[PDB]
Amino acid sequence: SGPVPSRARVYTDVNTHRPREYWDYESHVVEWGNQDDYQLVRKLGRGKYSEVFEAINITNNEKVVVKILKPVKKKKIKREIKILENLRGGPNIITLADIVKDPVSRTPALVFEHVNNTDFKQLYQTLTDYDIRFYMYEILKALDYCHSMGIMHRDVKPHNVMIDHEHRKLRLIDWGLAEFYHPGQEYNVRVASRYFKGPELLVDYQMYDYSLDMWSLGCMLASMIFRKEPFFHGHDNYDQLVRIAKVLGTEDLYDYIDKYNIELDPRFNDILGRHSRKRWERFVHSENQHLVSPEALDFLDKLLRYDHQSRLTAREAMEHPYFYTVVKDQARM
Ligand SMILES: Brc1cc2nn[nH]c2cc1Br
Repeated sequence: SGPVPSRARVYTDVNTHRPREYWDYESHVVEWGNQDDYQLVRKLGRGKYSEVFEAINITNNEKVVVKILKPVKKKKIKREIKILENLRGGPNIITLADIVKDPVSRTPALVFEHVNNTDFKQLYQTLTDYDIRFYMYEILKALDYCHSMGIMHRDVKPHNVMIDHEHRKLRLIDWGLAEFYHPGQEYNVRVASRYFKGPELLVDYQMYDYSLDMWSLGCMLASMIFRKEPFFHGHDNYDQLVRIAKVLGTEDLYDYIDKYNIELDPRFNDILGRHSRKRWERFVHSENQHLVSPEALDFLDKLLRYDHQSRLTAREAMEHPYFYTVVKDQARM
C-alpha cells in the first residue's frame, strides 16, 4: 500500500482561497523588457552554475543585480517570476525590479534591487551569540511571510542569504527552486543542496510542505552555533541520511518511516545501521561554547526532526525563548 498522505500544519489552504492566477504560474503572461536599459558592470561570484552581474539602470543611474536565466524550461522561468511578483515587498524578500530579454540572444534575465555581494556563508562562521539570534530572526520573518503566502523556498542555505552586516540587513534570494504549496500535491525530491536536504527528500517522501525550509534552517543554525560547516556532512544523498541518523538516531528514523508507510530504498538497508540519539553537548568545545546555550539547543532540537509535521513552524520558531532579547530590542527601537 502507498505512503500515508500529509498536510501542512499551517497555511494549508491559502492558495485554494486565492484567485487561480495567483498560483497558476503556467498561464502567467510576462511583459519582457529590454536588457539594454541595463549595462553590466561585473560578474558577481555565485558559483560555476550562476550568471549574476552587478549592472547600472541607465535611466536613473541606480545600481541593480541582473540574473541571466541559464537555459531551462519556460515553466520554471514563469514559476520564479510569479513567486518573486507574489512576495514583492515582503520582509527580507529580495525585490524583483524588472524582467528583460537581451535583444540579440533573446535570453531571459531578472533585475533585482541592489544588495552588497556578501552572502551569509562568508560571515555566519564569525558571528557573536546575539548576531546569530538576530539574523536567524530576520530569516524567520522571510520564511513566515513566504509560507503565509503559500510558497516554500526549498533552497534555504547560507549562500542564498545576502547580508549587509554594516546596516544589519538581510535578503533571502534565489527563488528558482521555490514552489506553491497545495494540499496533497506530490513534489520533486531533487531540490535543495545535499547538506540542507530534509529527511523527506532523502527517503523520497513527496507530499512535503513549508516544514522542509525549517529543516534547512536547523542545519544552518547547527553549523553556526557549533562552528561545524556543514553540520551533516554526507558524501552523497544516501550517506547524507546516515550522517543525520548518527546524530538524531535510528529509532526516531524508523518510527518516521513506519508512521508515513515510506518504502525505504534497499541501498539504505546496510548503511543506516543502529545509532543512539546524541546529546548536543557532544558537539560543544572551547571554540564554540560561547554560541551554545540551553535556549539555542532547545530551539535547534525542535527544528531538526525526521517527522516534518513535528518541526516548529516559522511563527512558532519566532516565539521561542532563544529570540526574547531580539524581540525585546526590536520593540525598543
Ligand atoms: Br546577488 C542575487 C542572486 C540571486 N540569485 N537568485 N536571485 C538572486 C538575487 C540576487 Br540580488
